[PDB]
Amino acid sequence: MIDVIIAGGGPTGLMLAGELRLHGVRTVVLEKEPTPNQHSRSRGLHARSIEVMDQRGLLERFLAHGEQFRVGGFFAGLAAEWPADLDTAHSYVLAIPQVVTERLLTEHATELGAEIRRGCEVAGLDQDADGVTAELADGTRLRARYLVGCDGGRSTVRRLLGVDFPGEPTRVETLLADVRIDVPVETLTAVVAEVRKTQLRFGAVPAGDGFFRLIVPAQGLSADRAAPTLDELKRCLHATAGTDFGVHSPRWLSRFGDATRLAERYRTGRVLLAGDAAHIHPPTGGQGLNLGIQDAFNLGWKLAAAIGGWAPPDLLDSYHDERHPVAAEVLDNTRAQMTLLSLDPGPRAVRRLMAELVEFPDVNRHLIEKITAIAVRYDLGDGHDLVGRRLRDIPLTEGRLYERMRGGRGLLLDRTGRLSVSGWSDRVDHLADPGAALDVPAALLRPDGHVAWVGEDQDDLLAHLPRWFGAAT
Amino acid sequence: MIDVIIAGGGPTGLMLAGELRLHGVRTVVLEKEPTPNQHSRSRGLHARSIEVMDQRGLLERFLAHGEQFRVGGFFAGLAAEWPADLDTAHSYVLAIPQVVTERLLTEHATELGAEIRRGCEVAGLDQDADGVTAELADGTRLRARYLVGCDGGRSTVRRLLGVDFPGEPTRVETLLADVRIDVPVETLTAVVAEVRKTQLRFGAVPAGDGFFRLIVPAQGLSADRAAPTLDELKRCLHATAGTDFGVHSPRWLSRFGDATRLAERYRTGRVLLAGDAAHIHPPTGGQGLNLGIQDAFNLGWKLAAAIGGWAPPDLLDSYHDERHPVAAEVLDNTRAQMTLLSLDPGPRAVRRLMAELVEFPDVNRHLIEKITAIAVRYDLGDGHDLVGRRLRDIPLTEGRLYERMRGGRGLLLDRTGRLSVSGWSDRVDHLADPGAALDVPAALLRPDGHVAWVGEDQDDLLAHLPRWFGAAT
Ligand SMILES: Cc1cc2nc3c(=O)[nH]c(=O)nc-3n(C[C@H](O)[C@H](O)[C@H](O)COP(=O)(O)OP(=O)(O)OC[C@H]3O[C@@H](n4cnc5c(N)ncnc54)[C@H](O)[C@@H]3O)c2cc1C
Ligand SMILES: Cc1cc2nc3c(=O)[nH]c(=O)nc-3n(C[C@H](O)[C@H](O)[C@H](O)COP(=O)(O)OP(=O)(O)OC[C@H]3O[C@@H](n4cnc5c(N)ncnc54)[C@H](O)[C@@H]3O)c2cc1C
Repeated sequence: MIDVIIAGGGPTGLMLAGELRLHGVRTVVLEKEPTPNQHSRSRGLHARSIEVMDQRGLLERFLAHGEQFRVGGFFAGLAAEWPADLDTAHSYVLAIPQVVTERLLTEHATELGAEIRRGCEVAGLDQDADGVTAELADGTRLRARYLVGCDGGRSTVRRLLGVDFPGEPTRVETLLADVRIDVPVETLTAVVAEVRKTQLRFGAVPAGDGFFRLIVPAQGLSADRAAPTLDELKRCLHATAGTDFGVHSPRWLSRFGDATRLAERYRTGRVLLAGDAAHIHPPTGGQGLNLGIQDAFNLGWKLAAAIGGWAPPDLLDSYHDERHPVAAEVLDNTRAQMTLLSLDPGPRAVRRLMAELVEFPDVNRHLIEKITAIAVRYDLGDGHDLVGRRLRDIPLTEGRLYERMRGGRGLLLDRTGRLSVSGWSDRVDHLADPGAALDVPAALLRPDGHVAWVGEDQDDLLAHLPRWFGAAT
Repeated sequence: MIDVIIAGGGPTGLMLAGELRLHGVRTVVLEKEPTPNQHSRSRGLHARSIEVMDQRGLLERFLAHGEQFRVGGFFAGLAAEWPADLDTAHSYVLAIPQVVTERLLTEHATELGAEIRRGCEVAGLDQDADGVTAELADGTRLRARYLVGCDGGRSTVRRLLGVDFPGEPTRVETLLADVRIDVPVETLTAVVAEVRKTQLRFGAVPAGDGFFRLIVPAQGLSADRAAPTLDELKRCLHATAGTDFGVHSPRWLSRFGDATRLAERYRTGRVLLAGDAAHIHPPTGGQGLNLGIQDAFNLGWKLAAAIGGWAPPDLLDSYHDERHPVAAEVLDNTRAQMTLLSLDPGPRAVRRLMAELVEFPDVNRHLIEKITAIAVRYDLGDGHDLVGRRLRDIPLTEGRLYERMRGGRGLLLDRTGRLSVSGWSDRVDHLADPGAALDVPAALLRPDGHVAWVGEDQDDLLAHLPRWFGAAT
């Protein structure tokens, strides 16, 4: 029997499949497209996603297919330096195309035994007290204990669940185009720099093969929401840059809005939502793909705990309680960024003020920590500021903390030489290392790296173990 | 013969008259209203204006008619603490009604020998190579060497000069009302706090005599721009608070827009502009009256230098070069503040972000230093960061720096015990005090307190003296 069906083989579903396969969960990914999408939206990973890959041993292969960058401008394009005091051991951006990211995640989920089934489109679902049935577009049916809708921003699973998707509608539309041009690159760059003095939703990135990635504001809103024709691209280029640069031969044309919507419930019985299926927003700051990977990273071990039969009764609901607010804040900061990109005189004045403010180090650090998600703090109810946050990588006596996390289990980092997780040993590893560069006596880490407890008393630790690791065995 | 005619007896003109009378300038103020306006717009003075009064010995009488406050919320109503590290010796707000401020400034200009003429409205002007003629509404004429339009935001002088007044038109209108209500004050306060959770352009301040100062957003824009009727006040109260509180018996009704305009030239021959005559903007931050007082403080000694015949040929034009950019930045930060008061979802998201940012001390200090004008730096062409800024009050061996400035002349603060201003002694005082709490060897201060030179070489000081104090005598 299949334990979990994943609808959608994007980065969220692929990352989710990897996290489930770490614990033996029989996992089938139903991906509707017959062949992988060759068009990249995302252009890299932010610090928290980079850490997550390192916690799972995948950073080396990601670094081998990407380039590290330490540049500014990630909050509404506000030029700045990279914050020199970012509280991460992975303080950089990893430039890597989403097609490459999906490739690496596909290969890792496969080698762990996840079953990827392409050309399989979920069309219906029927759940009861024991499992979920997925109905494919060809009439075939698949049965599992749980189904997770990782099927993108226009999620079939979300619609079939009737989950409300409230937020702000699209009011600003932008065009996307991979095209060839009739001007030299230096001519394109000169015009772009002139337009970007006021209109920052205009840009051009070469693809290296003679094609150019163009971003250009749309004119009004479209009724069809369909892909723009080449003619529409030329009209918007003329309106924004005064010329269409002789664009021709598009190999990709697209239109995206700035709508911000959030699923009201991440869980409906035995069906859950993750990634763009649970939340949509503009790509300001490059947060969507990171937000989806970290949804799967939060959900994986919890869902595996359910399949394993040791999950506490509130564990699975903690996926919603923790990730729904994180997405709500992402949506809010993209609405703020979009306003800072507005041409209206009011927002322009606020933008100039933000330019003054980001010159202060604690502002620049605060904005980047927001964009890169390294400052996310779940409300776990404890007074300690570290509890609820992810623990950064730290040097041990030999090696580093993240090298001990590749199994996806719990981890008690103990410097007292006195604590014990006896009774939860199959679920929580005991890292007794007084030489660990951490200024707490001990820290209990969930399998997602988030701190669940800090202290030095054994009896205090024993009372905090059952919430995230169930009953002692 | 009259040296200077001042059109308008508001705080700008009254402050200007005081600065001119310090140097014997025969000064006539032509104020159109027969009796002083008893309605206050401003509710106090910010730090730079407070310092300016202390430099002229007027702070004691201002403090005796006002109350000192150290509270937050001066930038777009963003709640915060008063910055604990504000770089002023006068780190507070002086709560004092504008009617009281105008009263104190009227009495001080009079006791210095300025001639205030009420019921005198400037209707025309005619200038030539030798002077200016003011034509009053009753056909009488007055002749002087210079005329300064300090006649408010709808300046007659500005219009007659044909000076362009570019900027942003009014797009947001707000109502003002001194009225009585039919509800207890605690009922008014409860409703106000509920509305101010989203609409921050709504407020109520008691007047102490049973009347209440109401601020309420208007509905759209008015064609007449005339004063709102009581009916219009009730409609806007219902729309914004759901009730009109039983408002009745208005003793003041007003409407103001958010237009931001700036005179293209502060000087036209022998006619200059100052205060609201040179710039209009919303009252966000309470900056207008301070901006006007500091216009007069910049212009006074320069205009007196012209009348005295020792002004360098570029001195009078430096009034525009220094004050026009200062006003432009005030206008810009009020457009930013208005956006932060917008109800639209975009600006609301940016406001929440600003609320996060102002918790950082250097942000809170930066915004308040902007509002209170203590960080204004004129571009005097020198590399030293202090040059162009006003020097804060500092302790001397005995007393403080500002006590030596009441004559409105130049001041060389010398700690080397070696420098000399011989040749400019009638215009620049020599404060030789090695015990002065200032970490420069010496600083040359203009009569407005702004630093013109810093160093220790006598020959370097002699080359900088003529620019602001003319030829040696
Ligand atoms: C222009 C642009 C630029 C962006 N730039 C960045 C960036 O720089 N950084 C960043 O982090 N993010 C960025 N994003 C966002 C990022 O691309 C998305 O958030 C990311 O793809 C989300 O992954 P996902 O797996 O949730 O969903 P998706 O990638 O949408 O994939 C879901 C999968 O479900 C499949 N599917 C759909 N329906 C069904 C069905 N019924 N049955 C089975 N399978 C189905 C789809 O074929 C697809 O493969 C950008 C987005 C855009 C539009
Ligand atoms: C609601 C509101 C709240 C405000 N709150 C604050 C605040 O908290 N802090 C702050 O600093 N500022 C505030 N301001 C702004 C401040 O009130 C003005 O900037 C200030 O009055 C400017 O002074 P002024 O002397 O230039 O001009 P004004 O005060 O306008 O006075 C000019 C004078 O010229 C006279 N006059 C006009 N035409 C003629 C003519 N033809 N001949 C002769 N005389 C003439 C007028 O009668 C008047 O007395 C506020 C403004 C408003 C509307």
